[PDB]
Amino acid sequence: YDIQAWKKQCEELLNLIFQCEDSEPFRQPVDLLEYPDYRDIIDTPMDFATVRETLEAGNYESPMELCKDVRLIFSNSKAYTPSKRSRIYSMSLRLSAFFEEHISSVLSDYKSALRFHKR
Ligand SMILES: COCCNC(=O)N1CCN(C(=O)c2ccco2)CC1
Repeated sequence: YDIQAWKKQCEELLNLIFQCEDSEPFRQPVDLLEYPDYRDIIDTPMDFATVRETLEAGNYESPMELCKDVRLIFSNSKAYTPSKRSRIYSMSLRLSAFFEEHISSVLSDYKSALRFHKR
């Protein structure tokens, strides 16, 4: 029933993601000097440092909003990859499974707590 607990839970999950080698490609913005066409394909860049800064700034209201931005990291990788067997895309899929496994209880607890609050 703690409707604020999602924020520390998301901080801790981001800490786990940053320790994970599969987050290597996703920790900071794509450099257009390395990938000159990146913004020709990707409309809305996202990375985990941006997600963490948004959280720490107090600019997420709910864990659903954070989840939308994290999912955008993964959909950007799927859109940019020239192969479904690329190194970086393959890393994105494992990291996505990890994130979804861990965010499930954060979303459930928040939605439960908020329903209780509004009862
Ligand atoms: C060390 O990380 C530097 C920042 N990241 C980065 O440059 N990226 C990450 C996003 N990305 C892809 O998802 C992708 C799919 C297939 C090839 O790349 C493009 C490359």
